[PDB]
Amino acid sequence: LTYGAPFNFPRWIDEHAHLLKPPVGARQVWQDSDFIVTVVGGPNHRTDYHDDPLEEFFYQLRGNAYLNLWVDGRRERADLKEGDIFLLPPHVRHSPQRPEAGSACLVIERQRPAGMLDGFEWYCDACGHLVHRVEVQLKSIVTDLPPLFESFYASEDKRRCPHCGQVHPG
Amino acid sequence: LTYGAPFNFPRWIDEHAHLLKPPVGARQVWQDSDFIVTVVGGPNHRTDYHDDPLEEFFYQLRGNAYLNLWVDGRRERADLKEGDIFLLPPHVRHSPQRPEAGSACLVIERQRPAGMLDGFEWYCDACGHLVHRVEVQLKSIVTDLPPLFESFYASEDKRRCPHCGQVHPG
Ligand SMILES: Nc1c(C(=O)O)ccc(Cl)c1O
Ligand SMILES: Nc1c(C(=O)O)ccc(Cl)c1O
Ligand SMILES: [Fe+2]
Ligand SMILES: [Fe+2]
Ligand SMILES: [Fe+2]
Ligand SMILES: [Fe+2]
Repeated sequence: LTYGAPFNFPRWIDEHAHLLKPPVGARQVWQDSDFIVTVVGGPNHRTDYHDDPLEEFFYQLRGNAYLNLWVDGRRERADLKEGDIFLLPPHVRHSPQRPEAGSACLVIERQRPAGMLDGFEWYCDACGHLVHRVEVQLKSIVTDLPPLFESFYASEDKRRCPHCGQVHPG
Repeated sequence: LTYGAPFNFPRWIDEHAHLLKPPVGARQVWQDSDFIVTVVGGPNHRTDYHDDPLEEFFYQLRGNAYLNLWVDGRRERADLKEGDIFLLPPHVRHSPQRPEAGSACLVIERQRPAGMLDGFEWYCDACGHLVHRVEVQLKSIVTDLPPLFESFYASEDKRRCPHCGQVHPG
């Protein structure tokens, strides 16, 4: 049993509540597994969209959240009300908004193999064009993402929309 | 959204309770997805052991169950008490026992790629030797498993232990 014995999930979540809020936001349950199993808390809003080459499973255990999506070339929104489950197909662009403190969402993903890249994207509030995209070989979510977001926020040119000139707020 | 919108999980389980009991036992949530997401009810006991080449995720939503394992060359048991989660590493032999009516376990697995086979095994109650093993390219759990189990139960030679001569009960 390389990942240990069964354990009570509500108590695990209770015990890690202080990581389930800014600034950490989320905590991985088991390390170095093929299934990446995370609990995500809140509050947290964000402007980036995720392009995951594989499926994502959501089970909104506590509180309510929602996903900003690009569904059919249009800005759409999928609500994760408390008790909801959801399977997200590969490559659907999604931007999770988690407004509530104390919320908890079970999120299950797959380790990406070598050369299968994730994308992180920003779109213009005024004209809906892609403003900036970066692709990454994601090895640890908490380690390799913050500097990416930061370099976007720090660069006016990276936030400048190539279509209408509006500088994304970051 | 090829797999539909988010939906309430407790209500889904309630609605499918009549499939969550003999003879069906279990119901897949979404079809033709990479993540195979199933809810398993009860009662059900069984004698076969599963050799899954990939990881298995368990979240025991309702009631209690347990897994007979072969952990370190010894018969062992992992309890799934109500509220427990658990990640099973690849190739750990497991035989789920689900004694309680009305229980519900969320089980998440991966679609096996071509040429990655599952194994189903029986061991002798008297000497612990492998009695019989079959490997299968598992494409649909409910379709390709019952005839396998049945052909084991129907054959005295298949149930005859090659080490001590005892005929497995089936
Ligand atoms: N969808 C998420 C979320 C989320 O939904 O907020 C947090 C962390 C990770 Cl790794 C995700 O894939
Ligand atoms: N572990 C299981 C179970 C179980 O735990 O009873 C039922 C169906 C499937 Cl497809 C599984 O992988
Ligand atoms: Fe994601
Ligand atoms: Fe623009
Ligand atoms: Fe299994
Ligand atoms: Fe034997």
